[PDB]
Parts: sequence; structure tokens; C-alpha cells
Amino acid sequence: THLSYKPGKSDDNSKAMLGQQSMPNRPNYIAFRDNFIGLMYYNSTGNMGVL
Amino acid sequence: NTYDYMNKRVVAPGLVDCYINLGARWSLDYMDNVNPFNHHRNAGLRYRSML
Amino acid sequence: DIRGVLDRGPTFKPYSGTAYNALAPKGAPNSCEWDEDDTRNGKKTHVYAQAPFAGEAINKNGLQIGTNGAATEGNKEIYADKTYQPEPQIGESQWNEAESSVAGGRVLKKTTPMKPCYGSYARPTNSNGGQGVMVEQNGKLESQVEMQFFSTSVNAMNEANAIQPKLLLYSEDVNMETPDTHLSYKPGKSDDNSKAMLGQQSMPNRPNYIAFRDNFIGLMYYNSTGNMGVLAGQASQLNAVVDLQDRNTELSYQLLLDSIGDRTRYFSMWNQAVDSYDPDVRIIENHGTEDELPNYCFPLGGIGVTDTYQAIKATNGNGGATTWAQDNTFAERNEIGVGNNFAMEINLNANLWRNFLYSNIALYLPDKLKYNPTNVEISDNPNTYDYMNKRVVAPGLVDCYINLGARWSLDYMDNVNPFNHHRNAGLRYRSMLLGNGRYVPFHIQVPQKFFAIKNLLLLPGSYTYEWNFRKDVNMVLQSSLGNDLRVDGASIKFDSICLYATFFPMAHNTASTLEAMLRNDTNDQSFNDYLSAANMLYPIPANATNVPISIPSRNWAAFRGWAFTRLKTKETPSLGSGYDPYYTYSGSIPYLDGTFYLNHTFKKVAITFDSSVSWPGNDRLLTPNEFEIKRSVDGEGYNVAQCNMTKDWFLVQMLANYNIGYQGFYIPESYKDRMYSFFRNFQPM
Amino acid sequence: KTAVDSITQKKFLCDRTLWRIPFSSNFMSMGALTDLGQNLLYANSAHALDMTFEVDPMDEPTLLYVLFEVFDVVRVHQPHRGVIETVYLRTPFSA
Amino acid sequence: RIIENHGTEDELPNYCFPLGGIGVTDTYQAIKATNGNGGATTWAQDNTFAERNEIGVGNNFAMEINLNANLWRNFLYSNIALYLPDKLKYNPTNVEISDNPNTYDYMNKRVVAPGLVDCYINLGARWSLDYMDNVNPFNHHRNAGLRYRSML
Amino acid sequence: EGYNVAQCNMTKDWFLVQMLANYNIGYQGFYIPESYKDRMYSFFRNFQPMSRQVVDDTKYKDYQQVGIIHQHNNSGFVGYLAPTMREGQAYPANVPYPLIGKTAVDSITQKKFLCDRTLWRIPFSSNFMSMGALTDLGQNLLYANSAHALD
Amino acid sequence: DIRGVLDRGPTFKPYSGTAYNALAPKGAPNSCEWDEDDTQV
Ligand SMILES: [Ca+2]
Ligand SMILES: [Ca+2]
Repeated sequence: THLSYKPGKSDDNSKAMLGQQSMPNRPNYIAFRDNFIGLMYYNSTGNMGVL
Repeated sequence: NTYDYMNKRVVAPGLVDCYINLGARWSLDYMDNVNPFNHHRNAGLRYRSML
Repeated sequence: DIRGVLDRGPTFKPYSGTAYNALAPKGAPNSCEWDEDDTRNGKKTHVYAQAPFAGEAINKNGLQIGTNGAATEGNKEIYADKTYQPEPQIGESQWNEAESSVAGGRVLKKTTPMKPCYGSYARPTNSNGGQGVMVEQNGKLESQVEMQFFSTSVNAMNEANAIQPKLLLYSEDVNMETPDTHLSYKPGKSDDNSKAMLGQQSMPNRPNYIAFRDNFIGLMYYNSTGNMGVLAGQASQLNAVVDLQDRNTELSYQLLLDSIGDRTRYFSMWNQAVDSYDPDVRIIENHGTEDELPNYCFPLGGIGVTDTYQAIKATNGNGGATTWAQDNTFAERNEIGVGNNFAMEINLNANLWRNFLYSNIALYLPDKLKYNPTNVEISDNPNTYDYMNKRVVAPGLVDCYINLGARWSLDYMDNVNPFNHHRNAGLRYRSMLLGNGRYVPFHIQVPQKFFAIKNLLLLPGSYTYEWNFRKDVNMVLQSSLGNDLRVDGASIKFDSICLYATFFPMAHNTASTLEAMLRNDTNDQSFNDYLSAANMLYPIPANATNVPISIPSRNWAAFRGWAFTRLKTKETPSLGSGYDPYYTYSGSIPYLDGTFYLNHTFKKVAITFDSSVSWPGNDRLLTPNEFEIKRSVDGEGYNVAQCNMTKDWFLVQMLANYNIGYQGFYIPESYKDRMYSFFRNFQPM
Repeated sequence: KTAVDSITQKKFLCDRTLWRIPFSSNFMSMGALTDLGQNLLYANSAHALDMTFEVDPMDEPTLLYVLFEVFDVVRVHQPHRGVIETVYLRTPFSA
Repeated sequence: RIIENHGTEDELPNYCFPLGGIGVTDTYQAIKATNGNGGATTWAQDNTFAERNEIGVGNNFAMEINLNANLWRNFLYSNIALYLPDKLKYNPTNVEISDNPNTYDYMNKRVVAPGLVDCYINLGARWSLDYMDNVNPFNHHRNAGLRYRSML
Repeated sequence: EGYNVAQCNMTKDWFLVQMLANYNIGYQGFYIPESYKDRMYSFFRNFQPMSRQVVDDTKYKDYQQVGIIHQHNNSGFVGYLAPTMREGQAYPANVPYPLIGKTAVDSITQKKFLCDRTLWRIPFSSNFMSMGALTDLGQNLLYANSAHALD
Repeated sequence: DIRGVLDRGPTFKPYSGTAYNALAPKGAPNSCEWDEDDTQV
């Protein structure tokens, strides 16, 4: 979470700070692409494969 | 580009609410040019990332 | 190809629920003030409101909110503008936010009516959102908002001019409208703003879509001897299209389009979207809800009550008995609770199920189970929109307990035409195609549906091609509820109509060869309509269970068979005639797009040639001389398929549809069994 | 444990169809022009038809929708340039 | 069969209100403004306004509640929690229970702690619980065919 | 608008070209192409028209443009320009404009479509059909015995 | 057929909302005690 409303500036404990609140961070997944696209070079004169 | 900038820029709820373009099956003009696949609802990306 | 302008009238609401302040409670009124008899007699005025905004100080100018530090008069003050300040919605920040000194707010005037916050609108009147009405003085528009200072009531106890101010309310005037909601509990007949009127409630009006029918049915005159079309050779001065009042074209095109393709997908060009209905609205799979856990709200700040307390450091005893004392390290007055924090409570799921079960079934019950309202004027015309909007239907009829745990449909709801609804997905799609407003300029393409020239390959020449179109407003359109449309005044005007056609860039000589080859006598064109049936309609007076029909002597060469069904007279225009004035229903004709529901309302049928020789012939059927469709419970040995029907009628239907039945039944293949079939649309309960 | 005594009801729904009875002698469909349609009995003589219906009562006026099934065919001929002629046949219930 | 937990979408608190809309209340009284001649400002009491009016100040009384989350828990519970293996349960307190470990009474009157499965069990992972695999998943009221046959 | 079609804004010519180049339907009257010829990356599986109406700004005599900051609906029950604790007081709402009922406003209509997830095609045929893996015009002599520049 | 070790950084979060006291009202703080300066000293 990250504080979605911070009334004060200094983080010191104070009477007002009993009013701060929160909000969950947005989700983002991360994985391997479809069909591993890009995992294998192609189409580039630099690193041509060999059979 | 990093995460926190995308996580802490806040946007007013009022821009979209249950009184938007009522009755009309329709897409928001700001959203006809934003890649609709970099979007967390995506089933394939979700499945791959869980796997 | 047609271009025109459509107006859908005043009675078109395309959404369930309302739009304005929908979160506010359905009995909460806005800030206002009304008049009470003095207690001549100087009638007094009472105020119900609150002041959310917090400011600095109050003087005879108003409430000060700014401080221009570099002002010419030192630190001159900045008072809120009376036209839009203070904003209605600006409030506090934190859940505690201890009270300020002064405060301000907005409040209506006694002149305008009072309506609950749920469903309240008033158009703005300045660039910054002001709602105060304007008045022309000296030829220029000016405002009328006027302060209303206020102050403690403790006034009532000691002290004097020490009376200082402590809450300025700004007060004005609006042009309040309630476009899509109506009153559901009005306590008094009179309208003068009482004390009790602060508790009136409002609810929204049933959604009601209006759009073009499927495949643009009704837009072109077919089967009308008065206004038959024409496609003929120009010089011929002789016709080439003939028609009778029985060739029922539109249903035939419906069925043909069913046969050679799928239907559960939509094509925008011809409005191809058949009208479904949710399988759970018609038939209820009610088995309660999952609520083993209780739900519970909580105090915005977590703990609700409290109880000051005092630190007591343990200045322990001396020798024996343990004494105590006080400490000065801590504070002196502390907030502390005891026990479980105060909490409210709600059952979640059952509320959602109950809301849905009321809203999607109960409002459509047959009219004879509803009761007029109190203290609201309701139209005396039992077809218009208002009547259907304002009757009251007891929620106790349908709720969580009805037919619990059983799969069933209510006997009241069997004969209600279930394609007139608002979850009929095809209707929603079509109504959204045009747009959600009420003034619509449109641009459409209509097919040609008469079979005898539907596919004919024309050959070179000059032809006269001409046709007629309807201007009626309940034929070419269709509602969602079934209300008339001439009453409510929705109009439609055709401006330009142009004709398009496509060719093939065939090679010259090849086309010449084909033309010469096809002009010969012996290779002409043959065409056959899909339905290939007659049409007979016979009246059925109310509360009768017997219909005889006789056909006089005639020959029957090359017959095929009988099809039949039943229809409601209120939902069927007269044939042939170009305009049926006695027609006052704009729902969905079954006779013109194939939507039948009365099929279960039959008992049996019997046939005879020359009044003495029955025709199942020769004792084939289990009953002697009659097709026993359905038996009542007395049929101790012939009910089949765990339901009402008899075996033999089941056998006859299964044969005639799928050629199954002489070797044990089973589920016929997919592609052999289409949407309008038998087995796709069979439900025992 | 305390269930009251009860009786049982049953009924079916047949939304969105037609009821069919074809003119075979075995209730099958073995080709469009059915066998009984050309038998000598029903093609070279006259006959009179009587149908009797028993239904379930209602409250508003209604219509019985009967569909006799026959053939409807059209032959279209066009000898010269820009002249088209046709002929129709609708067997019994003819024009 | 497979618990596929993504959390729930809740970025807005959902609040409930007072049946009337305005919170507490405090009597108040109207005043006017006879000029403060040569001096500050007077402050009298006008007679046109009846001298007991209702008014709240600041915001209004309100209570909070988390709709989506609450629904999800109900769910997981009612649909996965109860069917756990017998050995993960304890007898209830001060109520009779038949000793025959098969009949309905025993099958019902036991209690299973909703702490074992929560809104955070294996959160974010497509997975299935160890105790559940070797327990039949066709004996379950979420069944379709069994429901259809029971209702028929 | 004399040429647009399918209740959208796409000229008839482009619709004809697309339908022919994809499924060779278009010389016998249009209809929904069959399933197996219409896969995921097809055209007709990725074509959606849409339209709406909004409030005109030159005929509604009492039009008053309103910024975001001064817009209030559901006031006193929601936040102010953020997802935080509720603020404010009850009041009639200022502006979602009305479009239905006895009190409509002068409105205009807008139309557009969405066709993501496919390529726009043009076949190099004489009459835009798929008559063979090698088109006919590619064999036409004038294109196979000289050179030409393209623009 | 490859094998390796993958690290998705610190910005990896596969769920909407959170898992820590999800029901608790957003505003409320937990038990605490802070300091103030008494000006009457
Ligand atoms: Ca009080
Ligand atoms: Ca008081």
C-alpha cells in the first residue's frame, strides 16, 4: 500500500496523524511471452544460426 | 516509466462514473488510442504469469 | 437505401435505475426551509439543512476564506463569492477533524417545491456551476442569492450583545427537475411544503427501449392487394409480380435465414438480431444463497464509544498494603474503549438475490394483481406509459421463499409474452445501435425479401421497379413493454431514398454467350418459397375450449401437412389492410417474426375426411381417434418423459422433425437441429 | 422432521416453435412430395375436411393459427431484350 | 477444484448512511444585524424565523464496509471450507452430536475454523489444497447434473 | 453520408473490397460468412460499429460549459477529486445533461467503429477476388516484360 | 530444453487489493500513543 492522504509533512507521531489512510498498489503480472517470442534470435544478419 | 510513477499519480473518480454516456454502447475517446492489451484483465497474460 | 429523421417521443428510457445522486438514501431530503402557521398571525419559517464548509470569520459582508497578504489595505480579507462559493461538495479531510469556529453552507428557498435528493436535477446557469435563477433588471440578468446569518440557541442562557455569529448559510433558488423518477410515498394530498414532506420517497421508472424491428419487418408492404409492388419490363405495360393475402412472406424469410446459417451472432447491415430472453428469468432455479458468514460494518475511525481515563503510576505501598498515586508523564484525559467495538450488521447475498428477484420478475406480473396508488394522478388510459409506470405491485408476492429449491415457472407468468422485456439482448443491441438520445437522424439499408424475385438472375434491358413503404409508427418500430406509440407521439420522416446495385465485370463475349444461351425456352427459372404454406386464422372468443373448422368438398393433390399454433388477438394486426386503426400495441408480433409461447395451452385435435372416416387410419395411435397431446393427472399410464405429455404425441413430433423414433430415442445431432426446432426448445418442470 | 403432507404437479414449456403433423402414412419424411399426396385416393376425386380442437381456456380473445402446407412454385421466362414473363402455381388452395 | 485467487477489486471505500441523511443535530437560532452604529456590530434576534432550527455541521455520520472482499470470503468458505477432511474439525460445545460418524447429524453439527482458509490462502497462485485432492470433488452441491436431477 | 453504410462511417467501397479480399462474398448480396472461414484474426470477427448523441453547443439556448472542478453529483456522499473519505453536503446535481423525457435538449450524433487486431488488405487482382494462390494480374504481360515506378 | 533462475524485480504484484487486514476500515488507526508539548509548563 501507499499513503493516499497525508495531512502533515513530518512523519512524526502527532494527533492529526490518526487520520492518515491507505490504498493498495495496482497489480501487474510478469511472465514469459507467448510462444517465447523473442527468446530465439531470427531475421538478423548479426547472429544467424547454422545447420 | 518506473512503477512508482504509475502507482502514485492520482486521477479523479469523477472523470468516469455511473452517469457516463448512459444507455449508449460506446467507447471513451481517450481509450481508442491506448493499447487495450497492456491491461490487467487479460486472461492469457494472467494464465502465463500464474504458470 | 433510406435516409431520414426519427423522434422517439417522451417515453423512452434506455437504462435501469436513475442517474442523479443515486447513492443518496431514498428518503433523505435536501437542505430546505418551509412555512408554519404562526404559533394577523405572523407565519414563521423553519429550516432543515447543514453547513459543511469551514471558514475563518463572519461579518456583515459574509464569511471570509482568503487572505491576500500583499493587498493594498494591508492584509485585506477575501470573502466567498455568492454565486458559486461555497462549493456544495467540498467538506472535511480527516475522520476526526475537530470542529472549527464558524461554518457555511447552501440552502434552497421556500418558494421552490421539495423533492428527495434521489433524482434531483437543476441546470447550471453560469460558467462556474451556479444554479441560482437569473432575473432581468435594467435589461441585464442579475442574481438573487441572499445570506441568512445564524447563531447559537444557547442564546437562551445569560450574556448579551456577546451574541456573535456562528454559521452563515447561503440561500438561493433553482429550477429543480426530476426527469426519470417518481414519488412512491406522498403523505399528504396538498403540496404546500409541510414538516412531514421532509420524508417523501422516490423510485425510478421501468426501463423501456424502443428501436427498429428485426430485419426491418413491416417497413415494406408485402401481401397487400391494395399496394402491391411491381417489377416489369418497361415497354411491356404488363405486370410480373403477383401476390395474395395468405402468402406470409416475413415469417418465411425468418425461417429461411434460420436454416442456411447461424443466428446467435449479429449483422449490423440488416439488423439481424433475433430476440432472446434469459433462460433464468423465465424459469427460476431458486436455491437460496450462500451466507454462512455474517457481514459487519464498522466505525469510520475503528472504535465508536470511549471513556476518558487517567494514568496511575504504581507508586507502590510501603511495607504492607499497596497504595497508588497519579503520574504527570502522560496526559490527563485519554480516549479508551472497552470490549468489541460498536458495529452494525447486514446480510449481503440474500439482499442481492431479493433485489434481483423483485426487479426482474415482479414488475411484469399480470395487471390484475396490482393496486392503484395514493395521492398521485394516474392516467385513465390503460395502455399508455404512465399507467404501466405508476401502478404498485406488492413485493410480498415474490421473494426468497417462493417455490424454494424447485425448478419452476409461475402460472401467472406463463401467458405473459416473454419477449417483451428489457433483458432481451437483441433489443438492447438494436436500441444501442441508433444511440441513447431521443432525436436521431438515421441512414439504413433494407433488403428485398419476396422470394419469387429474391434470387432471379436478370438479363439486359430496361425495367420499371417500384414499391411502397409504411409511415405508421407502431409497425415500423417496437417497444420493450408494449405500450401504444400513437398516444405518446413518436414521429418518423423519410427524406431521401436512393437505390444501389452491384455488377460483375464479366468478360464481354462470355456474357454475350451466357445471355444468348439463357434466353432459350427450355432452360428457364424455377423458384420455390421456403415456407410454402397457406394461412388460416380463426377467432376464439374468451373462455371457450372448443374450436370446429370445416372445409367444403375439394381435391387434395400433393398435400404436405398441417402446422399450427395459437395467438393473442391483442397482438396481431389485420391482414392486407394498409392501416389497422384498431391496433394499439407496439410490442413484438409473433405472427410476423416467429415468437410463440402458447403451445402448452392445447389439449388435443381430431381430423376427419367426409365426417365419418377418421385419419390416423386403421387404429395406429394408442387412443382410438384423437391425438392426445397432454393428459391431466388422471392419465395414470400414459404420461411420458417425467412430465405432462403423452408418449404418442412425443413419438409423432420426434418422427416428423428428426426421423427418430422407431429404434429408441436419443439426442439428435447438432447441425441437424436448429434454433426453431422442437428439441432445442423443450422444458419439463 | 415436520414436513406437511403434499401433492405434486407437472407441466412443460415449448417456447418458440410450431406444432407439426405431416401427411405421410407412417409419419416420416421420405421426400418433399409425400407418398399419400399422389395416391389415387386423394388426387382424382373430391373430399371434405373436418377438424376439431380442444384447448385450455383463457380470458382475452384469441386466434387459432392453422397452416395448411402446399406447393408454391414459379416459372420465369424471358425471350427478348427487356421483357420478362412469369407464371405461378400454388397447388390446392389455387388461384 | 483449483483455487485461483486474484484478490478483489476494491479501491473505493463503500459507505452507508443515516436513514435521513443528516447526522446529529443541534438546536440553533436566527439572528439579524442591527447596524453597529459608531461601534462594532450589534446582533439581535429576528422574529421572522421560528427560534428552534435543526442543523448539523461538518460532515455527516457515516459507516464503512468492504463489499467485494466480504463477498469473496463468504464464497470461499461456503464452497471450500466445509468439505475439508473430517480430522481437521472439533466437536461443538454443549450440543448433542450422534456418535455414528456417517449420519447427517454428525456430518452437519461439526464446526470448521474459517481461519484455515481466508482471503489470503496461497494468494496469487493457481493451485489446489493438499487435503482436498484425495477427497472426492463430485460430492459437492455446486454440481450441475446432480442439481438438475434433484430438481427434476 | 450519401455513401456510408452499416450505420457507421465507412464507405461502401472499402466494405466491398474487404469482404471480397477476405471471403469472396459481395457479388451475391452480403451475409454472415461461415464459421471455419472466419478465424480469430479475421475481419468480420473484429468489426464493431458504435454511435451516440451529445448535447449540441449552439442551439440549446441555455448551454453553459462547465469545467471539471465545479462539477458536483452525488455530493455529500463521495470524495472530491480523489478516492478518499466522503465530504460535502446534499444538493441537487448540476451536470450530467438530460437526453430523454419531456425535457430533452438539442443534440447531435457521432459515429465511429473499432477494428483492432487485423490488417487492412488490398488484393492485386483484376476484380478483387481470391481465384488462385497466384493472382491473374501478376501474369499479365505488361507487368512482366518491363519496369515501372510506384507512388 | 533450457533451465535457469528468474527474478521479476520488486515491482511484481499479482493480486488486486491486499491480504493484510482487508476488512478493517481504511481510516482507522491501530492502538498507538504519541507525544505533545504542553505549553502550560
Ligand atoms: Ca440536541
Ligand atoms: Ca440546542
